[PDB]
This record gives sequence, C-alpha cells and structure tokens, in this order.
Amino acid sequence: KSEIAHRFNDLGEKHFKGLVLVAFSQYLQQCPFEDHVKLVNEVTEFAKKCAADESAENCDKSLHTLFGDKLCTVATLRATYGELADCCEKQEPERNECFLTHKDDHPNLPKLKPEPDAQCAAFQEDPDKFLGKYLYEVARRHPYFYGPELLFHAEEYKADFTECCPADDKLACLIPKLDALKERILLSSAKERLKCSSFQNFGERAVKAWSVARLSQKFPKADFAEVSKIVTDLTKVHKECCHGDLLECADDRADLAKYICEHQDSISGKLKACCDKPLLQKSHCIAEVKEDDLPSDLPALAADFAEDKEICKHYKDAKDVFLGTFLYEYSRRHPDYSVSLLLRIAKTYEATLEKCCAEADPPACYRTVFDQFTPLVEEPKSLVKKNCDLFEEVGEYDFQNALIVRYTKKAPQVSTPTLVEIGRTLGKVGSRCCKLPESERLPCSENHLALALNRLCVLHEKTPVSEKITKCCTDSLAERRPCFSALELDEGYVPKEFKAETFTFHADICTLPEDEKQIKKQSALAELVKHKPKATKEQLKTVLGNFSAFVAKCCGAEDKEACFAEEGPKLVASSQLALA
Ligand SMILES: C[C@]12CC[C@H]3[C@@H](CCC4=CC(=O)CC[C@@]43C)[C@@H]1CC[C@@H]2O
Ligand SMILES: C[C@]12CC[C@H]3[C@@H](CCC4=CC(=O)CC[C@@]43C)[C@@H]1CC[C@@H]2O
Repeated sequence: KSEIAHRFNDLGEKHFKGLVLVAFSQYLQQCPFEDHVKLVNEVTEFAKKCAADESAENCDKSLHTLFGDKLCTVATLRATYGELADCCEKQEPERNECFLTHKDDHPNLPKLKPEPDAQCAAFQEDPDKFLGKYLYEVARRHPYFYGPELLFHAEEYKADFTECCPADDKLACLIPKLDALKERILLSSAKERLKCSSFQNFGERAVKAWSVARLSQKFPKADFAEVSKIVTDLTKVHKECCHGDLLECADDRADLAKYICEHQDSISGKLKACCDKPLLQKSHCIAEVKEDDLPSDLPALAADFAEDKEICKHYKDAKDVFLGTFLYEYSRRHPDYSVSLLLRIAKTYEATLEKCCAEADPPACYRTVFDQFTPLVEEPKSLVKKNCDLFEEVGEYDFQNALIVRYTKKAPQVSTPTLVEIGRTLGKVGSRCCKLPESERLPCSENHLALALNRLCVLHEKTPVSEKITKCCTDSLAERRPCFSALELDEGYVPKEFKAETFTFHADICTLPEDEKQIKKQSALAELVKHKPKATKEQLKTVLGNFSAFVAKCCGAEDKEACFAEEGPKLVASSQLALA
C-alpha cells in the first residue's frame, strides 16, 4: 500500500503535479520557479515507479516523510531559509509541524504587473510552464491558499490568455480579465485563511460550528444528519489542506463533490447546474452555490427549544447534538444573518440553558430564550445600515478614509501599510455589499468583515504591537467583530513624533496610477492620525482634502517640483494647527 501511488492514481498526473507544485511553493516561498519544477518532477517520477510496483523500496513511506525529505534537499537551505534548516533535523510529524510554523503570510514580493505582449509569447512558447508559473506565483504569495481551488483559477487564467492573445486589441483583457481574477484570488485566499486560522487558534470544534451554520443557510432543505455528514467531511478536507496535505485534501474534496451530487435531490435544488460540470468546476460551483429557497414545512422552534419541559435533560445528556440541532434549525431559517451572528446566537442559547438549568424552576427561566437574540441582531443591522449610508453618501475613497481613521485610532501601533490595507479592504466591502438586496447586506458585510479582521489578526501574530488587538483576535472567534467595534482610541498611546518628511510630497506622485496615488495619500492620513490621535474625523477629512488639492494643483503645474517645494512646507506646518 503506497500512499503516493494511491494519490497519483486517484488524482491523475496533471493534478498530482499541480498540487505538489503548489504545496512546495507554499512551504518554500523564496525559491525560484525552476528549482520547484525539478522537485515536482523528481517526486512525480517516484510516484510512477511506486504505481508500477508498490512493494518497491521507500514507496510505503508517508507523504509527509517523502515530501518533507524532498524539501530538505533544496540547495542553500540554511542561507535562504535559516529557520527551515532546523526543521530538517526533525522527524515527522514534528518536522511538518515545524514547517507549518514558518509559513510567511506577508513575504512582500513584487506586484504581478502583467506584461501582455511578453506573457502571450511565453504562453504560446510553453503553456505548461506558463500556467505552472502562475500556480507558483500565487501559491508563494498565499501559503494557505486552498490547493484544489488554485488549480481551478489556473484554468480561468488559461481561458483568459487563450481567448485574448489572438485578439486584435492587445490589452482587451488586462483590466477586464486579470484584475477580476486578481480580486477573486484575494477573496478566496482570505476565506481559506480564516478556516486555517480557526483551526490554529480555536480548533476543529470552531470550524465545524461555522460550517454547520453556513451550510444550513445554503442547504435549508437538507436534514441535520445530511448537513452533519457534509460538515464532517468538509472539515477534514480543510484540515488536510491547512496542514499541507494537499493531495489527500484534493482527493477527499472530489469524494465530497461526488457525494453531494449523488444526493442533490435531498440537499438542494440549486446544485443541478454545479453537478453537470467538470471536476474542478463542479467543486467550485458547490462551494460558491447560491442558498436554496426555504422549504414550506420548516418547523416551529418554540416547542422543542423554548417550551419543552425536558430541555435541561436533553441539554445535559448530549450538549453537542442538542446545540448542533439548534444551530442547524436557526441557521437554515436565517440566510439574512451573518455566520458569526448565528454563532453568537448559539452561544447565547447555550449560556441561557447553563444558567436556567442550575436554577430551581428552569422552564420559566428559559421560556424567553429567543427574546435574548433580539439585541444581538439589532447591533450588526444598525452598524451595516450606518456604514452603507455613509458609503452611498461619500463613495468608496472617502469611505475607506473614514475606516482608516476609525481603525488607526483603535490600533495606532499597527503599521501604516497594514492600517491602509484593512481600511481599503473594508471600503471595497461597501462597494460589494451595500448595492445588494437589503436582506443580503448584513451577511455580506459581516462575513467579509470577518475576513478583513482575520487578515489583521494573522499579521498581528507575526508582528504583535497591541494588547487590545491580541485580546480581540484570540478571545473568541464569534465575538471578534463586536470586540473590534467596541474598541476606541487608545488613550495609553503616546502620539507618534512628528516627521515632516512623512507628509512631504514630490513630483513622482503625479505619474502614478489612481489607486497608487490614493494609497500614498491614505498612508499620510494614517500618519496624521498617529501624530494627532484626538483630532476628529471631520478635521482629518478637511486636512486631507487640502493635501489632495495641493497634489492636484502641483501635478498640473509647468514646473511640478518647484510647486511641491514652495507649497508643501506651508501646508505641512499649517495642517498640524488644523488637527489640534
Ligand atoms: C491543471 C492543469 C493541467 C496540469 C498542469 C497545470 C499547469 C502547471 C503544470 C505544469 C507541469 O509541468 C505539469 C502539469 C501542470 C500541473 C494546468 C493548469 C490548468 C490545467 O487543467
Ligand atoms: C461552538 C459550540 C460548541 C461546539 C458545537 C457547536 C454547534 C455545532 C456542533 C456540532 C457537532 O457535532 C460538534 C460540536 C459543535 C461544533 C456549538 C455552538 C455554540 C457552542 O459554543
């Protein structure tokens, strides 16, 4: 019984190689493309040998042993990866655990900057090399990217270049195709990173809870046993992928996609479109499937979960199953709620039973349990209404700026690039979610907010700067967004010392693209808040407007630098007075 042969036979050579390339790229993010390709081929050649004869020497070793041994043969390991050479002394599974610790969530690699003429040539010159290069580039930038899903995006990446290279207009799919794919890559990466973060920081229990809530919303027709079945299998898939077991992850994901499609009539009417597709496409469509219509025979929950006299007995006899059933029943009923809200509601239900069942007369106590949920629902609904009201009034750029001020005040010790990133991400959430139908706003906003907050938390694990951020990031997954919302200006913070050069602009800003100009100004905005943390958002908006006007004027000037030189220092000095 050869594991590597077993995976090679199940997956096929193409997907086997793709996943192995991705896995290696994620583990060793600094190595060049050619180096990894060689290791992939070496591993694949061995798999073929084992497929021919599974009794052969070393074919019965574990995948982690074989792939771990392979990574440790890389040239200049100690120089390039000083930390990783230490892992190579260790044995499995200790070695892989060491490997996973050293994955870098922020490698700070160059921007993709597609060159359509050169890339279409390389694509035509060698497609396998070209598509493989793409897997490699994204994988090392996103060390926790969902392995099988990255192969799906490589196919979209192929279809773009296939359709557009022979066309007349050279860059007819630059902004249209690659920028859209780039956006989908970011969202997908953020979604999977949350799952891996949940395993790491809160355990498998938290991942299953989240998954029960989400899949109940998606598949309200399905029975609890069906959802539990799917959650169990899907949790194992993500567990394997998050721990670098990409071949096993891909294989189990295929098995799950098959199961769902075989039982689609009892699961969801929306799956039929997904289930008449190829493998990678089918799995992707299932994963992103639209929520099914609510069945007309949804049961009233007051009887079982509020009015039944033996709830304390049920709760005590099997807490997991009873609470699991509640979460399933309440979630399928509420596609208009965010997942974290449903998890908060489930925690409040649990807490109510813990309290009420210790008292003398539990029934009278827990009779009003559903009424405790109302304030939990109103708070996020109010936040989303306020944020969307602001977004629709001022637009994305100014909405981003308001969020940068908001979060810099909460966490002024965090780096400016990180504060700008989260502010800009949460601004795009406005564009994405506030235009949706009204019932879909809350789930879209809060679910995306969870992704952006996790990004901040993951960067904070690497570079801790604030005890308040640690607390919100590690105390409770469900309470994370309310914790961050509750943060106010850190009074313990001492204003960052003034540096004139930080707010000094030059003629180089004028040649930049619009998004890059914004980031420079938004970076200055974060720095303004850091030096003057008590300045109001209204003061800051005005001062930034003056900076924007100053940049606009001097970029339209005959002598651009002389304009920046004369005008800048006065404005820099005057701005500080405006922020008192
Ligand atoms: C997965 C895939 C087939 C297998 C390809 C993969 C691109 C990268 C690659 C390079 C190789 O040298 C082996 C085959 C693989 C792994 C392709 C991208 C789309 C296509 O379906
Ligand atoms: C997270 C949680 C404990 C673990 C529960 C979860 C409901 C769903 C569930 C079902 C299971 O089969 C395992 C335990 C879990 C994952 C509960 C909801 C609130 C409670 O705190």
